[PDB]
Amino acid sequence: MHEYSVVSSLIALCEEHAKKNQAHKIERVVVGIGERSAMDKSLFVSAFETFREESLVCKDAILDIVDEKVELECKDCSHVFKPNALDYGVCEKCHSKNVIITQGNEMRLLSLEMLAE
Ligand SMILES: [Zn+2]
Repeated sequence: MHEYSVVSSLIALCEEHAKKNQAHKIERVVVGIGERSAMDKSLFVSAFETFREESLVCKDAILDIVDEKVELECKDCSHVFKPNALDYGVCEKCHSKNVIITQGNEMRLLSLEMLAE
């Protein structure tokens, strides 16, 4: 969740995808960060520059961020959905307290531009 820890995880994640795609160099990494996320985009793009130099694979990668809407799950109520109103923070099937954000709380990878080995 903390920005430098997520980016350090991201560079390794970029490398594993490079192994999985049989690619040696990534030119662009695009991510999705939730609109109500527990993350700071300003430090995220600074941390990305700080860690990308550590690896040849990610060194020249262009970083782009897409803002995404949160997704919610209700503690056992079968409900996972994207909220559509100011009713964020509760389920809509019931309006029970104690629902949790499943997506949009932390960063996700959307696409990578890559050069084959
Ligand atoms: Zn519910």
